[PDB]
Amino acid sequence: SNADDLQMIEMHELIQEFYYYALTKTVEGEQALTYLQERGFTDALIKERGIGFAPDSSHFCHDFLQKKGYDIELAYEAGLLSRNEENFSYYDRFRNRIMFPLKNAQGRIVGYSGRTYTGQEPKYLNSPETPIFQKRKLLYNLDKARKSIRKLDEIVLLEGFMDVIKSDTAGLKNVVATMGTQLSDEHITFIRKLTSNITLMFDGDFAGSEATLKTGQHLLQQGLNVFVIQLPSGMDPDEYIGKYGNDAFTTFVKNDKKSFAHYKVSILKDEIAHNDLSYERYLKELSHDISLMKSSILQQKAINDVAPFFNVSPEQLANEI
Ligand SMILES: Nc1nc2c(ncn2[C@@H]2O[C@H](COP(=O)(O)OP(=O)(O)OP(=O)(O)O)[C@@H](O)[C@H]2O)c(=O)[nH]1
Ligand SMILES: [Mn+2]
Ligand SMILES: [Mn+2]
Ligand SMILES: [Mn+2]
Repeated sequence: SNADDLQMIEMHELIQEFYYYALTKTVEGEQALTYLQERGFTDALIKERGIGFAPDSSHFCHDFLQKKGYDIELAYEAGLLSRNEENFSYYDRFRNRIMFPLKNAQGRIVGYSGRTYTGQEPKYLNSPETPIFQKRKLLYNLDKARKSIRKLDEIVLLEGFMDVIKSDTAGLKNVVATMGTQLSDEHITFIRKLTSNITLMFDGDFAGSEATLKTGQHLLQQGLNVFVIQLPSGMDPDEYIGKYGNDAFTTFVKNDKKSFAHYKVSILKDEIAHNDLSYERYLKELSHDISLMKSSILQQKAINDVAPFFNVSPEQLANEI
């Protein structure tokens, strides 16, 4: 019910204050605080994002919510507690982790992502699916980014919410990320209402490129204008910012922004040049990709940029389309 959903949100918003105190003030939180500071988190950014620490006792959240008068079973359904199935007893889901609030599209805290700071697995532990937290719907930072997305008529999608935090602080505000999932049909429906222009800047590795191709292809087929920023090999946005600084980052993101078709063919360049079967198949694929582009201006530019990869004229490529 809506009443239950609101109670679950309250639980999240109240415990956030306790996690924040635990991180910034308590002895147990000192190592986690140092870890964040070494990753460039200022006191101000930690406060701004409401970042906290979940102690390792296994009953910190449980006892707090109990004292405040919340139903324990509801706290379990809200994803803040786990249940011992042999015992039927409850305990903290999040233990010894740095706690990043996950806000919904209206800016209410509806879940947490808890990162290890001691090399434990999983690296990140999220809230489970709950009535208020759904990974196929939530986009990290969307409530904060919405204004600039509309103003700039573009959304930028990163892999990691940490990348979003760093990018935002660096000056790139129109950024969001999923919570470790493939961009959903629901996400795309949400995004389309804000803008038709989406730029993908995933990590600079094989998995990142593969995800760029898959996600970009689907966005294109869904009728969006797709762009790609290619980070240096082995780097994600947080890592680029750390190495080159804010100004270099916001300049970089403004420089080599390629239409999806141009990015795709550049990835496939060597296979096309050596494998005649792939040559034929990718010429047809790229022809189809270009045909899907809603922008007449960018469609014509893509034709000019893609044609040389096949050693054909822009006129010949246009004919194929
Ligand atoms: N559920 C879950 N999601 C994860 C896990 N590890 C990574 N992810 C998700 O995948 C995204 C990208 O993975 P990474 O490239 O390792 O993210 P990252 O921002 O570089 O992580 P760090 O900089 O090391 O803090 C993360 O932001 C998470 O949303 C995990 O262990 N469990
Ligand atoms: Mn990766
Ligand atoms: Mn990364
Ligand atoms: Mn990273």
